Amino acid sequence: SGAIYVGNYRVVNRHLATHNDWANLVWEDSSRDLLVSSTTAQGCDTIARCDCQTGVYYCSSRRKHYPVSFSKPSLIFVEASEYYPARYQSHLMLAVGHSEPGDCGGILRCQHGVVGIVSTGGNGLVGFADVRDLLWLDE
Ligand SMILES: CSc1ccc(Br)cc1CC(=O)N1CC[C@H](C(N)=O)C1
Ligand SMILES: [Zn+2]
Repeated sequence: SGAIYVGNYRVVNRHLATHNDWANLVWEDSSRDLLVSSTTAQGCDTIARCDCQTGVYYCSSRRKHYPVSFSKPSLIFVEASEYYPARYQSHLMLAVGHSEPGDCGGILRCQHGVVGIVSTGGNGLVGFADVRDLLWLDE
């Protein structure tokens, strides 16, 4: 689990959104596994606006933050799970690292701020849903 809190927005994995996030929906995209809902309180996360390919992510299944190299956002085939059938997920970045289903939501950060959140994984890989292209999160 986990979320990004920027301005009056809450960014979570779409598959983990609560009935309350859907009522306060701003934007969602099943193909990106992202949902953004409105908040009453102002958030303090800064979103990165960069092309960094190295960063640090939080892995809740290890209670550890790991430095990683990750690929640029791309369209990647993602195996079936209890939340989606087998499909291509867009704006996804992969890294070699540990992840379990409940790690989704953990933040990936570079020197510029938040890059994205854990969204996919398994077999020694971890995938992150990029948020750096969502320029509107800043206004
Ligand atoms: C970090 S996700 C993960 C990790 C290890 C294993 Br094995 C399997 C997973 C995959 C997983 O459960 N999902 C849920 C939905 C998500 C998606 N974005 O399609 C992928
Ligand atoms: Zn950066």
